Amino acid sequence: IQVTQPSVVLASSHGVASFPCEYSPSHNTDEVRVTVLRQTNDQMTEVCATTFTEKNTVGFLDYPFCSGTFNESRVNLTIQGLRAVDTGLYLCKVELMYPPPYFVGMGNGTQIYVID
Ligand code: NA
Repeated sequence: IQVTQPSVVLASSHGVASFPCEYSPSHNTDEVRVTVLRQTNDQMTEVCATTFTEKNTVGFLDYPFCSGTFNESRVNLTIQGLRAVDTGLYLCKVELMYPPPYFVGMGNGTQIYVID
């Protein structure tokens, strides 16, 4: 599977950034685990993760600072609570959890600029 996302996003004055993560090939019947990772000058750290299905389309309910809805071939992500120090590259990881066989893909990352 191939994962794509926009190259850059400017966060709002309220520290909110939204962007889509798309994967392919896709079917409406897929079950997918989506993780958002952050990269700065070093390792990629996990920000939030959720699992979506055909029926379970509203994700990240257990993270106050991530939201996401699953619509066909893409997840529409929103990250909140951002501060200037949070400027960095935000990568989508998409795992196809059902049906088998398993696949995992990484997006190229969306650079999020946050100005205080
Ligand atoms: Na949330």
